[PDB]
Amino acid sequence: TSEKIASLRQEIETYLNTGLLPFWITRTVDKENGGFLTHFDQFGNDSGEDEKSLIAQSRSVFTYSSAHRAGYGGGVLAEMARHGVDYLINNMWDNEHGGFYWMTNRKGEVTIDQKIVYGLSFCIYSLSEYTLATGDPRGREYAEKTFDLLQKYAVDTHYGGYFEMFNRDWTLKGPGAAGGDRKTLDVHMHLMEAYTTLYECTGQEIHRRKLLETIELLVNKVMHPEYGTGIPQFWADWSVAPQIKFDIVWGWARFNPDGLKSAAEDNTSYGHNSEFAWLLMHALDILGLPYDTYREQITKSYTHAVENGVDWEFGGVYVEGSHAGQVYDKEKEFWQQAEMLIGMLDAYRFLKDEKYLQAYENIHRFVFDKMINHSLGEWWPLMTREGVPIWKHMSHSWKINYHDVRSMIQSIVRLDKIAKG
Amino acid sequence: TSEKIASLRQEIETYLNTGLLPFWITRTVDKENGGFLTHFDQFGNDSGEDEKSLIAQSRSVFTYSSAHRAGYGGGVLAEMARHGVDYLINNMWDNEHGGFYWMTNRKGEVTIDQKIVYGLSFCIYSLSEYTLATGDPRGREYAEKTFDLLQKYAVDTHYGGYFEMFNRDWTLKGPGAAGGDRKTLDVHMHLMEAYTTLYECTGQEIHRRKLLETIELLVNKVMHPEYGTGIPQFWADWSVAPQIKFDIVWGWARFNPDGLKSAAEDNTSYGHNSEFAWLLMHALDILGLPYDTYREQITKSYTHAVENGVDWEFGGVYVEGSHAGQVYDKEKEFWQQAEMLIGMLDAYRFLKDEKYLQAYENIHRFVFDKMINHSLGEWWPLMTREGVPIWKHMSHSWKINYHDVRSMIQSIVRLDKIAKG
Repeated sequence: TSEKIASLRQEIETYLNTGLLPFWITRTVDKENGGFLTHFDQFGNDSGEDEKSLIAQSRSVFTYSSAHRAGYGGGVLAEMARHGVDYLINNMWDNEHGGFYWMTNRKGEVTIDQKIVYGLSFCIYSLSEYTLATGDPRGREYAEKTFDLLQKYAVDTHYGGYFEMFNRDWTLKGPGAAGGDRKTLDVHMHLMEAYTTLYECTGQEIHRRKLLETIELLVNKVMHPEYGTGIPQFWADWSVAPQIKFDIVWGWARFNPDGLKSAAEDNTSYGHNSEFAWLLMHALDILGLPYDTYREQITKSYTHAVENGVDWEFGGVYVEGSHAGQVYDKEKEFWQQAEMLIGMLDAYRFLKDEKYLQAYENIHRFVFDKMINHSLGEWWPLMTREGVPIWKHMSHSWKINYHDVRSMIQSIVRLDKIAKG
Repeated sequence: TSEKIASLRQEIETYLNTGLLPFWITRTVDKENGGFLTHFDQFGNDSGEDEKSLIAQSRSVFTYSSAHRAGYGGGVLAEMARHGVDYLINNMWDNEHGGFYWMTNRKGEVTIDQKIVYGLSFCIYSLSEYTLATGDPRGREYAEKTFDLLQKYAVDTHYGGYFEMFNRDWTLKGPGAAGGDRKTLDVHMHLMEAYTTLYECTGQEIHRRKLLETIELLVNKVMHPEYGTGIPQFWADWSVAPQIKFDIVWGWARFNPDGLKSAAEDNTSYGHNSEFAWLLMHALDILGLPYDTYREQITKSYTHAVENGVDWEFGGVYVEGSHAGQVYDKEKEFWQQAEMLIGMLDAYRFLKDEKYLQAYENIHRFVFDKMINHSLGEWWPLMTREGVPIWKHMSHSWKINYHDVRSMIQSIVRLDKIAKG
């Protein structure tokens, strides 16, 4: 109903303005050292890590630029984004070999100087969003320099797609855990995300062309050829690879001891698949193309997520399960909820099945009633199936506010579209 | 016999020193306008075209650099190459969008400003050879800038390989004759050639890696999957395309009315296949890899050329025939003779079958006894099967001295290797 949509939008709007963005505005700007502080424990206090990761600094720039463009943050988020871009360029850009370094410490010195394409994707995404939001040409300038370096050093001109981890001087890292011989869903999906906003910023043919090529790589090489669900790791020739941990990480490794089939490799992420589908619909909007350009793929992603991933009884989306439809891990992790909020709305917009609005409300109620720590405003990172926190730090080097602010803004927008349709 | 090899080498050496290089040294340097004059009729006189093509200027730089490095030209060819590089940079480089323009007129003004990857390959090849021969860092500087632009604008990150023709501002040209929707043997084989010498010059990992990727594209996508012989044109997805003429040309179009099966599209070039195989062996030498890294491919290329392409009765190599082994066109064109001289020697070195030395001597006798215009020192461009000139201009915008000087130098070297083995 229109009354229900209005209640849902108001719930998001009040929370975003009074809870989520103030958590960050009051804590994150480091005026002494530059850049952003993002290590906050279950009480919102500094947990002390001596880290300013490329991921945390670029995701922060993305959040503050995008929220400013959308009219949130009381006008102050543009200058917060500019503070972040100053840190990226002055502390994290390699003035000899080009590209952004993986890690600095809190004082701004480089501590991991490798060139990691997952981080460089977020640099392209955040810096393009930053120029779109502020008009400062530095964002586009360094996003384009980073794009150009990926084409030079990372694109595989034989098999297509990207190699993903390099030493500082752009030589390819070693095999296996060193990261130089796999191609992954994590990198290729986020390059589609980044290239969409790069093309939105520049309007240049090359960015349109290579955004479309990245979409084709995902659809034709990364998604399961029968089920359409994301497969995580490939060898260079796009045969499926055994899943491994890399030396370079950007998340905490969780093992759920009660998860099923822990040695199976047919596992796929409902959250990642929803994220891919709604980001693909956003790319198609930016490209001026209809969603049914990729009807079969979008339908497979969303159908699989709603049929298997949604916990109708307790609320929220499970972590992972098989391509063929068995759930493996029913813990409740934060970013997958965020990406299913946006994805279930876009599934309803395109596919028009009421199950997607039922799924949206299920996930929305889980997020507001269980996952948000309303005392502080941030989201618990990991919970039991029934919604009891397992891990309680509010944020760290890899959990900032990229998924949650974007899901609040993009959900309130899509709910408005649905009400108006 | 050793006596025979010594006679063959002496014949080449005397001709190269006293006939071929003086033809060019006495005619080509344009001191008034810069760059090189290359339009000479059947009497060695200026035929008047108001053209300085990227192909003619870069191939000239390659010839004079490579011949100087080999100890030919009486010391004067390094400065001739430098004169050419001055013209390439000062008249043919696009200081706004980057890359070298396709065509200038004789006064040095740009008349076709498109960015054509076939020409840009010869820029990478010639400029890398120029730094190797002279130590002037400008060659490597602009070869690397051109490499970097090809990766940014031309590489297809989905299907692999390169799109091949662009407007001045690097937007992709239109479909069909405009050149923006085919991938070709001509471009991809010459990129392997150029990247070999780029990697010889720089020693950088990225150039090694992408040279190897280009070799793999050729072997896995461009050569016939059964016969190993080059297929000329593909769509972007590497399905075979109907052969078409492009608006942008770099040769004169010849029709042999007595050629067989003129509408067949299973035609392949013995000269191109020999050129590919010996350039691949040269790449493997530069890479420090054994020839049997690609034994099957090299054997198919050379076996097909000697079994079908060599005119045992009259001498020389035919123009083209089918992958499966029927000869279509028995005219005698100049560059295929040059590339079979080098290729038949390397076929003997690797495969050790005496038929390849018999083929070498057949082609060598044809070149010296029929094709060289000894009055002037250059090669007739096109002859009847029996060795009577059909076209008699000595040189033009597309026929300079790239194939013939290289075949003389590289043949006298390989004959020495064979004698010493």
